[PDB]
Amino acid sequence: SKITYTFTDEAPALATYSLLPIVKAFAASAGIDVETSDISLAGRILANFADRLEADQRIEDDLARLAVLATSPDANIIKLPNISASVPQLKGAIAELQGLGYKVPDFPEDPQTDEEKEVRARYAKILGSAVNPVLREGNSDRRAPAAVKAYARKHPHSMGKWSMASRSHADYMRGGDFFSSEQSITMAKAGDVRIEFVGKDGKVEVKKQLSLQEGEVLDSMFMSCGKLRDFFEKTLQDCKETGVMWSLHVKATMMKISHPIVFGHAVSVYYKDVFDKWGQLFEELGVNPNNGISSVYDKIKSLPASQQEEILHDIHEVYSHRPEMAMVDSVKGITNLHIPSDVIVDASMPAMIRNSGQMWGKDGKQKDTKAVMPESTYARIYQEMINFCKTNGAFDPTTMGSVPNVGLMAQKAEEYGSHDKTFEMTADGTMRVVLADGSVLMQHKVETGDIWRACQTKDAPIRDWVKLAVTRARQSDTPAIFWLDPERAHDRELRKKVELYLKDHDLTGLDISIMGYNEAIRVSMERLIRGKDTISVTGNVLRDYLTDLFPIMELGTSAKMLSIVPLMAGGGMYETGAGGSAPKHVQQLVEENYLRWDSLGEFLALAVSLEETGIKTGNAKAKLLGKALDEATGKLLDNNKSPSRKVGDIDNRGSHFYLAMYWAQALAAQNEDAELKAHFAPLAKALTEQEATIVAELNAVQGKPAEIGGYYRSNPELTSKVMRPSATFNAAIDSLA
Ligand SMILES: NC(=O)c1ccc[n+]([C@@H]2O[C@H](COP(=O)([O-])OP(=O)(O)OC[C@H]3O[C@@H](n4cnc5c(N)ncnc54)[C@H](OP(=O)(O)O)[C@@H]3O)[C@@H](O)[C@H]2O)c1
Ligand SMILES: O=C(O)CCC(=O)C(=O)O
Repeated sequence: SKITYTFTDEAPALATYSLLPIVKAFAASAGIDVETSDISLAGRILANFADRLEADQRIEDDLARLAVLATSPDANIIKLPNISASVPQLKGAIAELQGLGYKVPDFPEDPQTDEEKEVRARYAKILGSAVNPVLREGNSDRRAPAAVKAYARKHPHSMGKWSMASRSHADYMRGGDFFSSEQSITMAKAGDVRIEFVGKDGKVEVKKQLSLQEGEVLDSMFMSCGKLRDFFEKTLQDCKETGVMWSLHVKATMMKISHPIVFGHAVSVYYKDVFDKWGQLFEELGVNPNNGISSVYDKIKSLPASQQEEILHDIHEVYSHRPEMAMVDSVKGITNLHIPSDVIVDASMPAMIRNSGQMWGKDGKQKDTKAVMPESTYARIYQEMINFCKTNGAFDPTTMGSVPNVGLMAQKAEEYGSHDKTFEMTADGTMRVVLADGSVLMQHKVETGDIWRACQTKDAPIRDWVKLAVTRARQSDTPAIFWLDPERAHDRELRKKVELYLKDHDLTGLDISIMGYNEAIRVSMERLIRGKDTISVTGNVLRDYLTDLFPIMELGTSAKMLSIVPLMAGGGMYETGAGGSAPKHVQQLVEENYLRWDSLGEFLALAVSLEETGIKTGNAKAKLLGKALDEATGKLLDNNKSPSRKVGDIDNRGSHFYLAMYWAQALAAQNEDAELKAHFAPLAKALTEQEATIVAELNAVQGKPAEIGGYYRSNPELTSKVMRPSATFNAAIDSLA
């Protein structure tokens, strides 16, 4: 009676086959119903194309149901990481469902007819981050629990040594990006607004109309595609002169519209010699550089070997005139520019800094790198961290402090809801935003090919943000900084509200300040290295970047964080860490039947999820399920029963067993409730005694390839046997309820 559990993609999906059955049994002992909501990428494709499925094979639209549940005050969701698909990934999902019999329409890369444009629009809703903006209806409280830090200090993860002579650096545009042109206003009263275009010849197009609440913040900006292509050529030339490897770090997944244009311009510029010679044949075949260089590799298959061989050689000649670039997989030849979703800035840049500031090249060796991030707004903080490591060495998890995050995200704050307000200018002219009484609010001169966009942030999420920041500052006794850039128009609007709403709360004994981004990360890092903590209070995007960046230094992986979402209706969402769906863990499983995914983020969320039920439902026992799990996670940390990444020990599957065994024990041991004490004694010691052959039956699989049938919609019977192979263990768990 209250817990919704999320079935997602890739590695967390496989973890859930082993872990969810154990959760359902234990939870049942407190009279708790544990629902499964399918928000996977293939599951969402079926849910939106019901009209193309036989009624018997239709499925229920779980995202829509989960989106309504998030607005109810009874919500209790456990949210595991899920895909934000690029176009290549969507094309792969469609192709797998089609080969299973579902007649779902192909993705229309060029839609000419009106019926083609409606299939495109239906698919557009499924692309990108379709889940998180719909679920996140409170702000974000993300922090490392004390026990997790204690574990990291006793068992430090590897950290690459940093040389003061390193040549690695981050490069970003100086002029010509969003940072350069940003404008922002705050509405004094509710009202309508119009997004207008006035060309040079004088033609007017009313792009969109919007209704905004009273205290609503609205921003406006554009990027010059001319200066972008210019920038790309300069970064490539510089790498060629200096001998340092080129790399690209954007967020083409979440930034559905803008960053593929950026990604595609990087491709056009990099392989410019190929696109210049074969421009017409490529436009004929429909190659789209916004999908990566893979687009060319794919579409030339329909051509004759004589002529495609001519193209494979002209690409080789680009790689001899351009600088070396980073590799996603050196063995298979998969490049940084291959598909847009491989290298995602928030995961990739912490990986590089942790690895001595280096990435892998053509030869399989790591080397110094220029990390290209065209947009200046959030690029600059990585430069401050790169220089800090050059000067002070690599971070030390043994003595390090902590940087938690309180994050503004409710109701699609800032850049997250901006995709319906984003256009690629088709002519020279100006873009403006007018009050409908004619008053011009914001204005930009633009040129053909440039990207223009606007963003909305509402006053209620902001009040909740400031309030959550003050609470955390009091609850721990730790200074907090609002990262607001004084040269950003949007951040100046935010600062008026923050300065105002801080006065609505009692600041006695509290250290709260406001700084631009570079000063804040510098102050945070200077405190960090002296063993002290700082809370970062940031907007929506920095919430993402920093809860990847600092946790990977401190803990080795994002997945070992608490991530609590107090929903504004009164409920709660508990995300299983601050990481992603670890697609590389899938390659290892299909190939040699080891899953290194660490489910600690799940255990941590679950224990908070059960205490929430206890409080809201006054379910005394379910509250005890919680602290028995805290103990359960405690002994897993204390006894280092997490997965190692060596193929002769326990993996993800074995770790769940060890969690179940101490969770059973701590309940068989306690005397607080004689019901549950007797309830879990038959399972407790049964798991204990049989421990060695459970582990042997788990570990007996390693080595052998695992044929789960499919990737995006794997075969459930097949997949479930691959993940629950200790038939000894299964009936111990089956025979609980
Ligand atoms: N739903 C969400 O809230 C969310 C958040 C972020 C990303 N994503 C999505 O997830 C997908 C992949 O993201 P990504 O490739 O950018 O990076 P990622 O999933 O964050 O992880 C990349 C690396 O992080 C490490 N890692 C992450 N979780 C781990 C865990 N539980 N245990 C051990 N190591 C872990 C792994 O390192 P090793 O190789 O060293 O083992 C992995 O290769 C994308 O499709 C993206 O859209 C979703
Ligand atoms: O990682 C986060 O916290 C945000 C994830 C995200 O931005 C997305 O892809 O939707």
